[PDB]
Amino acid sequence: MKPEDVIKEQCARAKVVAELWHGFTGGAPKAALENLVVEFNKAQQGRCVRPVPQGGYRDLSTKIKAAFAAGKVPTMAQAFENNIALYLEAKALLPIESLGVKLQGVNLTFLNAVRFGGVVYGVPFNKSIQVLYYNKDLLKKHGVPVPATLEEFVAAAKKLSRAEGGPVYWFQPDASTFAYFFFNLGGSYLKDGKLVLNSKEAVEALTLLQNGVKEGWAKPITSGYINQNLGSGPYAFSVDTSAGYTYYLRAAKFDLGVATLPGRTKGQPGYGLVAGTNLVVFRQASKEEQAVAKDFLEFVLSPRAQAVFATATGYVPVTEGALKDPVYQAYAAENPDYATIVRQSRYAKFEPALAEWEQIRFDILGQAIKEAILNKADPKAALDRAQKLAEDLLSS
Ligand SMILES: Nc1nc2c(ncn2[C@@H]2O[C@H](COP(=O)(O)O[C@H]3[C@@H](O)[C@H](n4ccc(=O)[nH]c4=O)O[C@@H]3CO)[C@H]3CC(O)(O)C[C@H]32)c(=O)[nH]1
Repeated sequence: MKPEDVIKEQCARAKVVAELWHGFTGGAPKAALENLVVEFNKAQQGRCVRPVPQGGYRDLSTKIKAAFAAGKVPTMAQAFENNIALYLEAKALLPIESLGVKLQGVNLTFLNAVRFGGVVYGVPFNKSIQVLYYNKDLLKKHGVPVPATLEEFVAAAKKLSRAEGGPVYWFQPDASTFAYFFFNLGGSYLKDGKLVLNSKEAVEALTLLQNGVKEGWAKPITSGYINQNLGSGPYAFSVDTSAGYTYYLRAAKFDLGVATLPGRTKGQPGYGLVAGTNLVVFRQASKEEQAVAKDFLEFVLSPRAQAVFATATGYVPVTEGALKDPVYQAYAAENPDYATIVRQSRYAKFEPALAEWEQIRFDILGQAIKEAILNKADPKAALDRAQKLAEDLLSS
């Protein structure tokens, strides 16, 4: 018997049911959200949340878009800062504090990202940071220290690739990976409020990956997640969401390591991209459903839910109080990778929160990167196209 079966029974016996639409397809992410919900529904009396999966995050935003045209929205859903911008244009979201959820203790990084015109419209739930995943066995084999700087990372990738007869830095040719190299070469997406995809730090960032592929140290992964490709040739490293931690752990036939990101200098770990989502509450929800929502968002923000959620998944705890929880502390004492993910969460950067950003990162920026990496398009001309499409989409 599965936790979504318990939930189906729990809700059928309930006077009020709050739907939560999500983008967890399977794995520990889906199981930790379901378990959370089971625990919550137990302490209720004919109150409940029903998690409704919708596919991936892009399937979710599309089905929420349609949910609006159709007249029927859930109580709650997962949303990136930029999906929040979109829903705010149609006035669809309740301010979280008017519900009376106490947000003191919530990481200010996470809280600032969900705050529009001084007003919070999301609760940070499943917040991820990019880490350096690596092959402990392979680095030990060649007396290669864990790279601390961009410089050391390129030199180490070249040294292990040469030794093993194939490219050891594995990456997806996507906006998220490009974000790592863009940010840690001084790059920023807004210039005096104008979204810029073709700045010289963009060109340098795409060039680096393209030169990496050409020189035989970087491996573009074109089918599935990196952790779904492990075991086909030598793997030394990947820059990837802390939310992949259980999938890497399940897949790796080598000793898995997690480290902070290489940065420009040893003075600081490089910035990681923040991903995963915030929970929003829809205005269309009834008073009753909104009360379940408030109660559920306080449970989710409770140190124990946050400790269990984050240790079951590798997502970053969103509250100071999660780190003082004994369950957190017990997992951290037997597993240093948790403190490494938290340490990396301090050097965090965000993508723009423009309504059009979901579309831009996938269909325009993502495609420019794929042109460059897979079809050997000039980085500058690839991104210059992107800049033009982005501008056309926005003008619209
Ligand atoms: N819709 C929409 N999506 C966005 C936006 N900005 C970024 N992203 C996506 O967020 C993923 C990161 O969010 P995160 O919670 O850190 O990680 C995800 C999964 O990545 C990860 N996972 C799942 C299965 C697996 O085998 N391995 C694994 O690592 O587990 C989590 C739950 O699915 C990127 C990756 C992507 O899925 O290709 C698309 C990217 C946006 O604005 N909108």
